[PDB]
Amino acid sequence: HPETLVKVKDAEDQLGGRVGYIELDLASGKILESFRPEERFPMMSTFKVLLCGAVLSRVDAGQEQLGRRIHYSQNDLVEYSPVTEKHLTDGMTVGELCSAAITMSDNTAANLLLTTIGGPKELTAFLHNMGDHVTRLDRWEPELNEAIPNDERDTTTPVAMATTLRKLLTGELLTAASRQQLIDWMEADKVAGPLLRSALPAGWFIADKSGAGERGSRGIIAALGPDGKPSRIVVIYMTGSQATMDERNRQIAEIGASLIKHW
Ligand SMILES: [Ca+2]
Repeated sequence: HPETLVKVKDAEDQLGGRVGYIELDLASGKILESFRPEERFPMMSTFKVLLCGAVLSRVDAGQEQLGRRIHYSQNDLVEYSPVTEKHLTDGMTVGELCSAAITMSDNTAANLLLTTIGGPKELTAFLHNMGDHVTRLDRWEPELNEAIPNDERDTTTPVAMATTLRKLLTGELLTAASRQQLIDWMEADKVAGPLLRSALPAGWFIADKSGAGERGSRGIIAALGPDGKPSRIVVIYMTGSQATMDERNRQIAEIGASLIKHW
């Protein structure tokens, strides 16, 4: 809707820097609206939905096991690890690790999962394998949220991310069981309050994952819809701004309020 596009362009002037936007029909895959659709933005924690996508994929192939118990040391714990910092002696399962990464953006969990598959380039090779020759993860947490200007490392484009998420959520890549699991994790997202969720009305469904970076980087990928079912995929990204994480949060919630108003 033209109005939401006007509000995205307004968000950019307000925040400074760059804002990327795309709205996609879940069933058709049709692009409804867009802004800087083919430009690169640092992925940030949003990549974790792609990681667990890769992981579930190996489970589906009988190569991985969600119940498999992984162990780690205190040197594995990097910044921000609400869950993993609790289970140093326990260990955690691939499942619980994926649950931590998506529902809590646990950075250490994400690192552990990355190891199970061989790291950044392996995740990228997964992306490349499924038709996404644009998205790329190069580093680990937390260096990947660095978002240096004009650095194509750990970046994606709105359209690239949006269509990849769609393939993961609805395609024939992942079994039904795994497609359900991945969206269950995203619906159980607990660290994305002041974004799309804060504009979402009662009755509406939302499965999402947010991200925060340096240099005012901020992002979110979501599957949302009314009537308790998802029907569109929304992807928002921003970086290069000096505005605080609130003025950024507020601009995302507003973009959200607008996509809902002109549904
Ligand atoms: Ca502008």
